[PDB]
Amino acid sequence: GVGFGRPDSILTQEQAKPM
Repeated sequence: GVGFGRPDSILTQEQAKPM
Protein backbone atom coordinates (compact mmCIF):
# COMPACT_ATOMS: atom_id res chain seq x y z
CA GLY A 1 0.00 0.00 0.00
CA VAL A 2 1.14 3.56 0.85
CA GLY A 3 4.61 4.30 2.30
CA PHE A 4 8.24 3.20 2.14
CA GLY A 5 10.21 -0.05 2.63
CA ARG A 6 9.15 -2.72 0.03
CA PRO A 7 5.88 -3.10 -1.91
CA ASP A 8 2.21 -3.86 -1.56
CA SER A 9 -0.33 -4.26 -4.44
CA ILE A 10 1.33 -2.01 -7.12
CA LEU A 11 4.41 -4.22 -6.95
CA THR A 12 7.44 -1.90 -7.35
CA GLN A 13 6.58 1.08 -5.15
CA GLU A 14 6.78 0.69 -1.32
CA GLN A 15 4.66 0.60 1.87
CA ALA A 16 4.52 1.50 5.58
CA LYS A 17 3.50 -2.16 6.23
CA PRO A 18 0.07 -1.86 7.94
CA MET A 19 -1.24 -4.19 5.18
